[PDB]
Amino acid sequence: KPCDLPLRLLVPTQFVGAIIGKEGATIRNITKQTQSKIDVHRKEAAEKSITILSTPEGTSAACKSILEIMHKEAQDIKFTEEIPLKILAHNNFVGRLIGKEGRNLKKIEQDTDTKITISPLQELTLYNPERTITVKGSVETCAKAEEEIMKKIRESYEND
RNA sequence: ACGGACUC
Repeated sequence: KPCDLPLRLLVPTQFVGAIIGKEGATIRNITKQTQSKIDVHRKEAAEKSITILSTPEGTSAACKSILEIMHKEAQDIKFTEEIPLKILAHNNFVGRLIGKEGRNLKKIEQDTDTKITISPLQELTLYNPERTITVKGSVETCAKAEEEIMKKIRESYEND
C-alpha cells in the first residue's frame, strides 16, 4: 500500500523563502494539512530540489500548494517569466511514463492541457540518474499533470 | 538568505 518513492521537484532558489515562510510557518502548514514529509536542502542552475513523501493524494496536494505559493510570489515580485513545474525521476522509471511512441506522455498532455518534455538521456551523469520532466501550464493544469505523471512513475517503481 | 522539519 505505501510506495516508498517520493516526489522530487526542482524549483528556483528565489522562491524557496516563500515556500518555507517566516520561521517555517508556511511549510509547517503544508506538511500538517497534507500529512507529508517535505525536505528542502539548505545548500545545493539556481534551482533547489524538494522531496515530498506522502500518500499519492497528500503528495499532489503539497505539490499544488507549492505551485500556488510560487505563482503568488512571482506575481508579488513582478517576476514576469514562466515558472514550469519540474519533476525529477530516476531513469529506470520513465519508460512507462513516456510509453510506446510517446503515447502515454502525449495522452497526459492532452488530458491535462500541458506541454511536457523530458531531459535527454545523454545529459544524465554517472552519479545523477535523475531525468528532469518539465511541465508547462497553469498552476491548475501543472498540478493535474503531476498526478498523472507520478501515477506512471509509481507504476514502474512498483513493477519494473 | 521568509531554511522549517518525524526516528529507524
